Amino acid sequence: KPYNKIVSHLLVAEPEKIYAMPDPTVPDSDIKALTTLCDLADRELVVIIGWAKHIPGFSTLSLADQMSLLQSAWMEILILGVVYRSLSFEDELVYADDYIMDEDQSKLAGLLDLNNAILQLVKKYKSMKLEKEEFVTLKAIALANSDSMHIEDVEAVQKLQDVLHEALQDYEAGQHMEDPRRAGKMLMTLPLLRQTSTKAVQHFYNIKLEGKVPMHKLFLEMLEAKV
Amino acid sequence: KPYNKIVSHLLVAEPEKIYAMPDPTVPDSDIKALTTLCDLADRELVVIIGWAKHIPGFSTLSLADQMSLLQSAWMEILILGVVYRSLSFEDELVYADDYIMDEDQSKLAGLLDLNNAILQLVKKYKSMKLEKEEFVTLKAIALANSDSMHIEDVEAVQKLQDVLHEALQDYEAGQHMEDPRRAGKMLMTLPLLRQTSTKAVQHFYNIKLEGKVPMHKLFLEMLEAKV
Ligand SMILES: CC(C)(c1ccc(O)cc1)c1ccc(O)cc1
Ligand SMILES: CC(C)(c1ccc(O)cc1)c1ccc(O)cc1
Repeated sequence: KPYNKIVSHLLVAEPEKIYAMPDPTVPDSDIKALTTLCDLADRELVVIIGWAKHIPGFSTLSLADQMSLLQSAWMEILILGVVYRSLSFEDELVYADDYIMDEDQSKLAGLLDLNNAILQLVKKYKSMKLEKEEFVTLKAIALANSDSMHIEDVEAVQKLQDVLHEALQDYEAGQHMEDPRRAGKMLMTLPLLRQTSTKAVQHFYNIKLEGKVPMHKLFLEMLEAKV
Repeated sequence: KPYNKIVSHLLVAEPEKIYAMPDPTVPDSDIKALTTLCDLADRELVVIIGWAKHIPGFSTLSLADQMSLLQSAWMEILILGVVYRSLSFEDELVYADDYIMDEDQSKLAGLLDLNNAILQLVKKYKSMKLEKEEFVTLKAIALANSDSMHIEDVEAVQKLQDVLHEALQDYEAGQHMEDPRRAGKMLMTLPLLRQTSTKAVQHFYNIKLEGKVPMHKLFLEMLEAKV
């Protein structure tokens, strides 16, 4: 009852912080903000792919299934990260230590409604006192449970889901005896994450079509996935 | 260990079957199909409002909170119903006993992608052997967990969520000892339901804007909710 090994493992597999590095020579605009954010996402996607390899059983899936899970889950993983980084803040989203968006900035970027939904995720997790252990486990569950239409080995993916769910259940049983239903409460946060991700993918797909915001190869690869 | 009372109660509160009654004098078209479906939804929404009153604690919320939960959850409740009605069928959606859509009909109605996602929900629940007891409990959880941005009494809504989650957990502990993680598996089906609902609301909102498909008052009320 030092806690669950999978949880411990995900904690040490957690990537280091990444800076956004908005270009200080460029005038502030919606284009600058969206460019900065998509550039940051592209770099994060590299680290997310590397991170996934540490999840027990993930690297044993076919390359096609690994890619399918990542192409369905990437936005949820990105959003859960900004959510977690923002828990100790008030009405602000910490995309990076050097890129914190308040309401005015979100409006300027055309992201008021989307960032408000992300702040809704933040609000609920603040009330629940979301722990880092729970965050990393939920990121892994979101990956495994992402509902790609293209899975080859359905049973192996369900097995991965079960392994990660078990880890969450075991963690909560040991760490949160005061609330025997806390694991389920955690799982019940996933629908809002999925809802927000679905809308964010459509939003940025539309930005891609408009062609005014430069996007890098990996971000585009994820955005152009069939979902 | 005759099972959970809330589950038993939801089972007897289950509304009776409703027929679609497509107009046999009208030529088949996309407009006919969509008209028929939205008409059916309108009638179902009446029965769903009545049904919600049977859920322990729901009628004790403010009228505003009851409406907020229903306006966020209605599409999920409707979709979970067609999903459940379709479990014993193959690649067909049983909107009603007299309205069963196959792939060609979905294409004709402009609903291929949406109905395919609903069939994805069906596929997963068939594999899990979803029971009526679990269906009705999930409908109630979807209502309570619908993530409206407009809730007045956040704590009372979280209490309702907990009561219903407890019922699911208790049901599974008694009925499914072979799988100590089945309740969580059930909760993990909710993200796809939310994803599909989010897309369906947008789809039918766009049909509303186009103005070619007649819609009744209650369906419109739900569709025009701020979400
Ligand atoms: C994908 C997006 C550019 C992003 C970038 C980086 C990040 O850490 C999280 C999310 C994003 C999505 C939704 C949103 O409202 C703002 C930004
Ligand atoms: C809301 C909709 C008209 C409906 C009507 C009735 C129903 O039982 C379930 C869903 C609907 C949603 C999504 C969809 O693909 C088809 C029909």
